[PDB]
Amino acid sequence: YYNLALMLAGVKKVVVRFDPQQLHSTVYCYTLDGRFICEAECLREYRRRQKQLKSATKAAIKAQKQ
Amino acid sequence: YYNLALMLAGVKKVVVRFDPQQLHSTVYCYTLDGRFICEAECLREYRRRQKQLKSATKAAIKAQKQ
DNA sequence: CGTCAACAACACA
DNA sequence: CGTCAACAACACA
Repeated sequence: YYNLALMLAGVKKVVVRFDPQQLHSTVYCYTLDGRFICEAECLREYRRRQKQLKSATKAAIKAQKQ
Repeated sequence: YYNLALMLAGVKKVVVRFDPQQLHSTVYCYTLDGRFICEAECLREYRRRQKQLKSATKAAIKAQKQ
């Protein structure tokens, strides 16, 4: 996402407010302290790790139990 | 442990009967089917693995939960 | 390359 | 080599 007000004033981090249905178009940026800045226009993954971690747990746990 | 009767007849595997207090001296060998053969004279470890396995479980589990 | 033996996991009681 | 920043774990509510 992008806007001119983001480069034109003081900001490093920003909180993004959105509607899941509208993520493809318009979001609204807020400062870390809650002040509205402007809106910005738009110009299984980690579960594999979770599962692999689960197996590497269970096998090691049974092996430690015996 | 050792005995002459062990090399002098048919055996591959043997069940050892013992008294924890007498392990340093005399044990009694039995066949896999329970027949007494003779006695034999005597001529933290895995917990480190268990603990390491425990840590590698817990860290991965919290990481999968978040 | 083929077969066998053991270890590990899953299912069952 | 020194300092800083972030991530992860443990303890607390």
